[PDB]
Amino acid sequence: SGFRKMAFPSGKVEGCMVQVTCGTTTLNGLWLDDTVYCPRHVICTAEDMLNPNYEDLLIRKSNHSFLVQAGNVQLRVIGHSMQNCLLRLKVDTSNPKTPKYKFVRIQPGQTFSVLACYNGSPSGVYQCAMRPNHTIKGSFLNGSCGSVGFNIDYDCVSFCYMHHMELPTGVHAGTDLEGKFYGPFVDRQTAQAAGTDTTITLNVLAWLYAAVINGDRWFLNRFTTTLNDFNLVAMKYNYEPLTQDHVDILGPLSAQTGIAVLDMCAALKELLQNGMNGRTILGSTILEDEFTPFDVVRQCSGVTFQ
Amino acid sequence: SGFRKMAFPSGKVEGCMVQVTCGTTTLNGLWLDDTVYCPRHVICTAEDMLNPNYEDLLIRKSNHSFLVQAGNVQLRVIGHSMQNCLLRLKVDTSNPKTPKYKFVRIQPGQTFSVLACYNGSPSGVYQCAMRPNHTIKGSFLNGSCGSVGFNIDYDCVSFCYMHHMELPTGVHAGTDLEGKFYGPFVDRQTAQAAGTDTTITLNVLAWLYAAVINGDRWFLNRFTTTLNDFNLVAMKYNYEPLTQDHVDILGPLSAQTGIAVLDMCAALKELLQNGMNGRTILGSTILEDEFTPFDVVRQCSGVTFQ
Ligand SMILES: *[C@@H](CC(=O)C1CC1)[C@H](C[C@@H]1CCNC1=O)NC(=O)[C@H](CC(C)C)NC(=O)[C@@H](NC(=O)OCc1ccccc1)[C@@H](C)OC(C)(C)C
Ligand SMILES: *[C@@H](CC(=O)C1CC1)[C@H](C[C@@H]1CCNC1=O)NC(=O)[C@H](CC(C)C)NC(=O)[C@@H](NC(=O)OCc1ccccc1)[C@@H](C)OC(C)(C)C
Repeated sequence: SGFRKMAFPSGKVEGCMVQVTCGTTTLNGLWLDDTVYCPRHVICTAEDMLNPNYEDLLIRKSNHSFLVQAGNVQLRVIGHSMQNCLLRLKVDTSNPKTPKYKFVRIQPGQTFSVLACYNGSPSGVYQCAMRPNHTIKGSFLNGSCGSVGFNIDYDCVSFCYMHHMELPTGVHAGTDLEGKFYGPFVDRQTAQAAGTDTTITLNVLAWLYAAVINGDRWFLNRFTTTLNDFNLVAMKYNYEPLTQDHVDILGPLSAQTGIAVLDMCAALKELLQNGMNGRTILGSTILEDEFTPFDVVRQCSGVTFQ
Repeated sequence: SGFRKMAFPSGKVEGCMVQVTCGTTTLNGLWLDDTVYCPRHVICTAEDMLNPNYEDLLIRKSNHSFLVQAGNVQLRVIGHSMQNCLLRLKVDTSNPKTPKYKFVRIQPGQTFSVLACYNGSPSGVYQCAMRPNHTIKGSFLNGSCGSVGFNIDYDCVSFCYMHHMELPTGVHAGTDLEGKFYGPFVDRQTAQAAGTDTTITLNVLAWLYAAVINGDRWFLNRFTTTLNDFNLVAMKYNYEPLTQDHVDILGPLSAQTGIAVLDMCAALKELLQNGMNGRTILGSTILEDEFTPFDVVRQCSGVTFQ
């Protein structure tokens, strides 16, 4: 049946994207009810980006220093304030397309869909995992700030990321919708680097369960392992240590496939030690770590192909 | 800056998805203006699926044999007809969310976004390439028929695929929006198999150009090749032969990077013969073939990182 990195349908979010301009700096904003949220660096000219004092830069602006465009319609700002690294612009019109929503701060290892936008116009959508080192491997160019990440449950959009910057290694950093950065990053152009990353063990196990649900068992073996012995191997291959909470989370997948978690761990230990021997799992020649246990349950059949 | 398999924002398509029921069989349909399009097998009970005579099955139905639901609203069908493998149901209401659109028959090697749907409700979106053997590697479960594939240009949606079936290897087959299948497949449950597939050479070259635009040149070499000598290597590695039309298509990417197409082919020949030596290109340990030259231009910067 297939397994793909699948994003949530983006319609409910497309109707919330607008363009925000301050002076000659322009980026995207998120319009919910009567507020527009956007990265605070929209108040910077290129020369202010190295060491901006945002409090000092913002006090010098008025409501009319901001131009907000929703399609071809201008939205008048009637208030503004700074919340951590975002600006909250109160506008005169409430967005009629506002979906049911909430703001959530996602945890490392969790995934979400990103709606890449430029000039307030959505251009593409893809799924990202929040890496253990708090960056995402996205695809963003100049003008993409203010693009958001989100998950959808029933018809409720949980926004969890707003885009602010790229680091030297080509990876990306940003904030939750309260303006607090994920990671130790700051919205300034002083030198910064992503810390060392690690493979998301829980997700790799979830994806091996997805491969068994879809009919493949070639990588299993007759062995088992203790949590500790598995972690000695994880440390060597730069995998996050497995915890009892992770074993408990994998309970439903384990039940649907009849494979004990520690037995699946013994399969993973053997794949780490011996390689894949030129074989593939769910079409991949490497161990995938950007699918959570929830992503597997969302996408795979609830009936294993025995 | 990143490179991801990026789908088009799905909002314009979500507003067109509805549910279609005939008897106890239910699948998704596409509602544009006053017509609903859906796979014709919606008229089959499970026992009719092995060898249905659709003309005979359909003449036995009336307009009220069909129940069409758009959200919580029932749409009355006032006409119906069969067009190849689809049914066209005329309904009493014109879809107010109909986007500007056209129907296109995509060619092998080209890509599109799929909006997976169940019970008329969109559940996920991802990018697919039409394989040389006319199948796609999607992710579809029971109830997903009628889901569509599309590309968006400006604000025009070009629909190009409607989903009908899965083959033994886990891959998928369907039709264009005139109901004609891509490939030699038929919408019946008699044994069928996907023919042998091939790697899409043009796309692999495009993706190597994307890697150079994004700043990486490790895989280049000082050699060149003729089209013929390259094709002798392509035949051995089950790659499609490169043609002069393919070289011409790669002209803009070649100009943006200053790398002649046949010199990039010489780089590809060396990667095929020697492997990647434990290295990655755009994060991948294998040669990716699901990005077209158009997909690279759409997503990468128009300025190479020299
Ligand atoms: C969004 C901004 C906008 O859309 C409009 C201007 C307001 C972008 C997104 C980047 C662009 C390329 N890909 C992206 O994701 N934001 C920014 O330009 C950032 C602005 C700050 C004011 C927050 N800057 C970067 O993303 C910047 N990063 C950076 O300076 O990091 C710290 C640092 C590391 C090493 C050496 C010096 C500083 C990027 C542009 O610069 C490179 C050189 C690191 C890629
Ligand atoms: C959509 C149908 C609907 O959503 C509602 C019922 C009307 C599905 C989608 C499949 C389900 C699993 N993944 C998918 O993409 N369509 C169908 O069920 C197909 C119906 C025909 C009437 C067109 N059947 C298949 O997709 C069927 N394929 C098939 O029979 O192929 C030919 C064949 C090959 C080998 C041996 C015998 C026949 C699938 C269900 O069967 C398996 C066994 C090949 C997966």
